Amino acid sequence: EPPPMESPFQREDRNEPDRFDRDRLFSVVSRGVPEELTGLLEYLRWNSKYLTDSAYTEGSTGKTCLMKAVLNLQDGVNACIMPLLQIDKDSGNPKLLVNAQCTDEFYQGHSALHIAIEKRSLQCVKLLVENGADVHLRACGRFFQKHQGTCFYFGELPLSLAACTKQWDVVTYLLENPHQPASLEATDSLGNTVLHALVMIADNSPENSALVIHMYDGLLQMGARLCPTVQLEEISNHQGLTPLKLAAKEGKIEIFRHILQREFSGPYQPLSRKFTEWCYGPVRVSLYDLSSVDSWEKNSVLEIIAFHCKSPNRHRMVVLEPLNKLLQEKWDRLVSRFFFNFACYLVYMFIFTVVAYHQPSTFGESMLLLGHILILLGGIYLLLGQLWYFWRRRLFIWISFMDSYFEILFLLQALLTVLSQVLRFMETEWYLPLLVLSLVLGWLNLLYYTRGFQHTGIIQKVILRDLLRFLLVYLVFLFGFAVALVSLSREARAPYRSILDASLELFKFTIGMGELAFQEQLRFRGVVLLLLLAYVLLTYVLLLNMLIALMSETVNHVADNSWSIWKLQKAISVLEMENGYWWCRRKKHREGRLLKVGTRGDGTPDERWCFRVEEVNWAAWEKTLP
Amino acid sequence: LEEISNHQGLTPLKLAAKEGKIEIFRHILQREFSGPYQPLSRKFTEWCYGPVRVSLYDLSSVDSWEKNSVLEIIAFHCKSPNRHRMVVLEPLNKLLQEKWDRLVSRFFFNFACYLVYMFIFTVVAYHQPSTFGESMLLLGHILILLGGIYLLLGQLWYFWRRRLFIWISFMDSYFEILFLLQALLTVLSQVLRFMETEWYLPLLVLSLVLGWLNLLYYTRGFQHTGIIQKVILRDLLRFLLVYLVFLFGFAVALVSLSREARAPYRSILDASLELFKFTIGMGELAFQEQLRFRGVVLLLLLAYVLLTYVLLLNMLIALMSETVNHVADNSWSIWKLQKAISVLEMENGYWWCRRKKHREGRLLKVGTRGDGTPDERWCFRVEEVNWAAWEKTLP
Ligand SMILES: CCCCCCCCCC(=O)OC[C@H](COP(=O)([O-])OCCN)OC(=O)CCCCCCCCC
Ligand SMILES: CCCCCCCCCC(=O)OC[C@H](COP(=O)([O-])OCCN)OC(=O)CCCCCCCCC
Repeated sequence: EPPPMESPFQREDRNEPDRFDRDRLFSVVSRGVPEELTGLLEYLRWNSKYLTDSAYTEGSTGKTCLMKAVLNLQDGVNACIMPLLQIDKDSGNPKLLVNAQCTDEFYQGHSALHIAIEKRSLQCVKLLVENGADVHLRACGRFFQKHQGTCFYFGELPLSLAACTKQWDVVTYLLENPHQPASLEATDSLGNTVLHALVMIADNSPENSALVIHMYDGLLQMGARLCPTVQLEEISNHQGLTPLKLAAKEGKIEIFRHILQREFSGPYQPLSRKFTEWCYGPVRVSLYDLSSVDSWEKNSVLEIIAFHCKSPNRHRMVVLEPLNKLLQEKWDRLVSRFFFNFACYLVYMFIFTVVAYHQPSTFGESMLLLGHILILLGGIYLLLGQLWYFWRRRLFIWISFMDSYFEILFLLQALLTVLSQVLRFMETEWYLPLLVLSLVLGWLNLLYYTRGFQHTGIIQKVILRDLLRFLLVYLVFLFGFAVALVSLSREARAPYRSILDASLELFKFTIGMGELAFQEQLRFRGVVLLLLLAYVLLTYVLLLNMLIALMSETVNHVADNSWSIWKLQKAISVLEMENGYWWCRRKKHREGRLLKVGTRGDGTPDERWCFRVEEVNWAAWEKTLP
Repeated sequence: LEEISNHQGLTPLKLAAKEGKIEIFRHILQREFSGPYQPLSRKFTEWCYGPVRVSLYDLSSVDSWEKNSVLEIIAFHCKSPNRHRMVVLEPLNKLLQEKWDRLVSRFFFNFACYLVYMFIFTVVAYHQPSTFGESMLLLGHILILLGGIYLLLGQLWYFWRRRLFIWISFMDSYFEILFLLQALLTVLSQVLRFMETEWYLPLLVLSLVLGWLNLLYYTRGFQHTGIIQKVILRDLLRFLLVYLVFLFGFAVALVSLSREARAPYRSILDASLELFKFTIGMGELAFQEQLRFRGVVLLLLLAYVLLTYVLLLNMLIALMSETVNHVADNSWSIWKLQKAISVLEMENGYWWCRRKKHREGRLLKVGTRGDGTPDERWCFRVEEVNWAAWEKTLP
């Protein structure tokens, strides 16, 4: 169990001048009395000891006497801190007490500078920095990593801590101080910078959204003065994700929207990504930057949202501009291919149906033999196509089954089609069950192409989740009653002769596919009637609770995301159509036009691949009219 | 003042738990006075680091180690409908979570032993006649009888200690009655088997159905399956009385019409069974076309079908109105209560061997009491991370 950081009720673990031990020293710095610190310096020199030794620190974690004073801050100032640092200098300690860190697994790298920032004591922050505090210390402990349970991930940096805790006075002091300035490009163990740390702590709540966005813009403007040449937003972590890409993967849509469309007028203009071109009444025309957004570049935001995002807001991020117009233009260019692929699959299903319809148990046989070849070649083409898709997008289908359940069905139909034609060559009779199942699955796969139509493309998740929940209860009811009916029939000896036949008989009656046999000739026909009556009544109550649970969830949860999901379905489709087929791959066409926005910080003309978006909103226009 | 007990032996903290006054129960459970009057508080803040807040909660008269604790009163002596909300308040949420994590291995071990017992129960009943095969079958009947008595003695021990909890909370402990009934049928069937009578067979197959249906009790250990039904059962018994009047009224007339001019309708029991099977889709209706008054039978059967449809229509409407209007999400709170009742009974242990209760918390000296004695309490550390409250206090 991790020890507490500061417990006023639990003593710290312990794992000729008068004696001044750790217990006496920890008590003095806790009460903030510099008068009783006398005698510590004479003790250290007498036995050649230092304040950073293991005797003066908690053995379990490594908390020093200096951090005890910072934890016990009285109205922002501790009178014991300044004498404590002076004793360390006079004692000749090779390692500075100010830069001391813990060694515990839970608290690793935690120093006194981290505590002073969290306690919101700028006077304590200035006092430590003036004495030689390193501002580039990493708190790489389990408590400071993002995981389940008790944790606080602030970026593992003192500068990142002040930004996440909304302390602009501490951020300003650390960034520009004569003693030791803080760089905005500092990275933690995960490679996250200060801007990367903000998107991780960001939340869709309006309070946290206002905190992170205001902190994000302030650091960019301050970073433009301290480091004009360095582009802070193009820095990537160990996963290769920029702060724009990192917000897309995690799903922080509120900051993702702000970064995607931001506009700064006058000064700090090159820090903006949306530039207004012209407006005429309700019509507003803006140029959106397509840097790291367009699908032409590798690992773009459009690919991350559609194939690397697990957040439930992925269908709302494809609606924000310029992602709405960009995916619409890509769909309009590839709408002809989508129906061309639908036409080729429909012709393949037509040939598949006719051959299976007209096969025996020489022009007619020669054309039938030619038909079997086209089925086999079509099956392998669908087989190789889905394996290529499965090799590139193995993780997307595992995290999103509802978005790509047809991809598994296209493989299964392809596997059954190829293997049936192989079994046909082996002259076995088992090619027929595989042929009719691929015929059913082949025709049922035509519903995938309904997303191209706006009426048919534009609830089911709730249904499937509840069906598997109540299926387990029904199987217990199905298995329990089936065994008793067989055991009652096997003894006094047939509709109930085995568990498989009894479970099938009861299941067919439930779905209205058959009837129940009462076993009137059996001696215990009353017991069978009692068991069959119990099964029917328990099933009705079980189905009644299923309808009530489905009724309560859909009525209470009111949401209209049919349009947003449909745009996401097109987004996943158009991104895969841009890659092309497996046998031939197209060359990606870059979207946007290279326009010179202005002058960058380094003096180079700020040329970006802007994308023109035209928006007409009468509601917002009438509000701004005097 | 707060340690004074009334004639029922209940402190003001325990009395609020039994009556169900959750608002004052929450305040007494977690209160903090700074500066003066500090020893009157039960929640002491240890340290805070951003959203993380760590507090030491007093476990006096709360931990299950002491007799007649609050955890026992809420789970076994409370009739208030807020009993599923009192197990969510701290430190009762973390205390019951730590007790569940320590006893999660036993719960699945008991589930495994019951599953093996049901497997042996099924095979023996599946392979019994109307010498290694018979010797193993005879050994199987002994394990069934010993397993039945073990379940019989276990439920009687539970029924002796918690007679009042099951009377006041049937929905929370309806499986306990089913475990006895399955145990009674299992033991009595093996006894009737020794008596060489043929009535051991109806009792054997009913215990086989009830035995397999009792495996749904162990679904509370899973968070997906453990996490409405009260409203359904309340309405079904309400509309059952109206249906029985409809069932009994039409059955007598059909028999009286058939008994006079004299068979699907020969007695009230057979007529009520025939009409009930058609309602649930388990059979068909006989029109008595050979009877002279076949038109009257058609009129009576048409009236029964139409009145039943209107009766079932009102039942669906009443169920639809109550669930839609009453909007509440207590699936998580009830699941924690189901685990709370289970972990409190697992702490007692089995009937043949009872464990020694392990005291939760650590004896920490909070400060100085009013009489001068050091205020040492069995505090319990609770770590809470709430980003929503932290961002509000930020200037
Ligand atoms: C190595 C050279 C091979 C050249 C073969 C050229 C065939 C044309 C290619 C084509 O039209 O696309 C195949 C089509 C697309 O599948 P999908 O993207 O809809 O899949 C999306 C799944 N999520 O899927 C189909 O139509 C089924 C495949 C069989 C078609 C046979 C040709 C028909 C000609 C009329
Ligand atoms: C006097 C000495 C007797 C010693 C017998 C030791 C048997 C093991 C004890 C055990 O595993 O617990 C029994 C189990 C618990 O019931 P429950 O708490 O789930 O009940 C909760 C009800 N609400 O319930 C069962 O598993 C069924 C009982 C029959 C089990 C037979 C042994 C199986 C060995 C594989």
